[PDB]
Amino acid sequence: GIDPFTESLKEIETRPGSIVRGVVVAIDKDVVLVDAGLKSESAIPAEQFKNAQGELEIQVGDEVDVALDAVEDGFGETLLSREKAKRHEAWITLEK
Repeated sequence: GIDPFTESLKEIETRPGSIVRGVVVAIDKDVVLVDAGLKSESAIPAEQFKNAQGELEIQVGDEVDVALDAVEDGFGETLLSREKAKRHEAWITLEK
C-alpha cells in the first residue's frame, strides 16, 4: 500500500522487429559474448557494439540489445529424390 515514485513510464517509443534484450556475459579480444536468454552465448562482433569511431562503448556486464536471429539445427537426413541418384533422362508412370 505505497508507491509515491515507484512506477515505470507507461509509454513506448521503439517498435518491434525481432529484437531481444540481453547482457554482455563476456568480452572477447575481437568479438563479444552476450546473453539474450539462452544457454549458448550469442556470438556478436564488437564492431557492431562499438561506435563509428572504432571504440567499444559497451563492456562486460553492460546491458546490450541483441537482434533475435532465426536459425535452426538440422542434423540432415537422407531423402529419396531424383537429384540424389544419377539416372539418364527417364520417368515412370502408374495405373498402367
